[PDB]
Amino acid sequence: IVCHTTATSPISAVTCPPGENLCYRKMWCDAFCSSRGKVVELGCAATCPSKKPYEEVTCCSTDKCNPHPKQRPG
Repeated sequence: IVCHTTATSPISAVTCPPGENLCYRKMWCDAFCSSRGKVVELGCAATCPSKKPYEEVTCCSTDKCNPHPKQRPG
């Protein structure tokens, strides 16, 4: 119960796994930064181990912090 956005696809608030709040947000620019941007990771995987820099990354835990624009209305 925390991130209410992505995290393994479009998700739906899920909030990734347990951890009891927080959601490791990663990805955003696939890797081709060829525009758009709907292929992220922000899905938590414990207690946001931080991971690495690469493309995009972060770490929140205040209700959410891993959304994503564009997306798909279906």
